[PDB]
Amino acid sequence: TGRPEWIWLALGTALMGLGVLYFLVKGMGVSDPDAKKFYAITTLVPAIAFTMYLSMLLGYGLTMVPFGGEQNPIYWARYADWLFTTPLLLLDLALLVDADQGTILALVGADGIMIGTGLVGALTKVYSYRFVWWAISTAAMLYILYVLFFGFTSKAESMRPEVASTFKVLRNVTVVLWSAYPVVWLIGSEGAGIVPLNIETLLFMVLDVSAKVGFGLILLRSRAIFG
Ligand SMILES: *C/C=C(C)/C=C/C=C(C)/C=C/C1=C(C)CCCC1(C)C
Repeated sequence: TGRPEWIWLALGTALMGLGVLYFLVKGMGVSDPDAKKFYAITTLVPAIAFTMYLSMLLGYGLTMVPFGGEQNPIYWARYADWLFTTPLLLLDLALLVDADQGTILALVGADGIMIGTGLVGALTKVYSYRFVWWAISTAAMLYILYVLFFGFTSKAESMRPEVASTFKVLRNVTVVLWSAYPVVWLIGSEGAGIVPLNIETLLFMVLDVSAKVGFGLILLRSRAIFG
């Protein structure tokens, strides 16, 4: 079949793969419980991305959706990855700053909406309605970034500077990477079809790997994960 984007699915599989192992090993050597908590979460994130990147490399998670007069290539496995990976990341951020149960619930729920409306949008046949769904998903994302920026940051000020520091970095990395997803989606295959599938896959692996292995590297080398 050899699709053009495959080289990127292969690089993503590999990066996600190397990251899950390194974290796994690091985490089972650690004895501190809290740190163990953070390790178990952060290692799972790329582990899942790894399976999905593998599937897509092997020909799964792809479907052709009709809209705009075309049979467009829609990688739906991505939402199968992000449905569980994005909330887990919010959780790491939530545990880092002592977020309350209610804040976490609303965050994940928001996240659930964002990924669901996003997939629904990527599956929609009427071109215009694709952007309606995309719109809701993005609005849901903004709520999440808001809580993380205004909420969390504020509560991270009750922690040690080392903890608030690790968090700001993590929060900052998240805000920049997440912000880029709706835009890639809008000018890509699910959207205006301006950017070709291959460049889009590369944009997505870069963000994905940056947001999971990048985020993890920073979180796990920090002494903030300890109780
Ligand atoms: C490891 C993957 C991560 C951290 C993925 C984050 C993904 C997003 C913030 C995705 C957002 C989307 C929208 C705001 C609307 C359109 C569809 C999505 C799912 C691409």
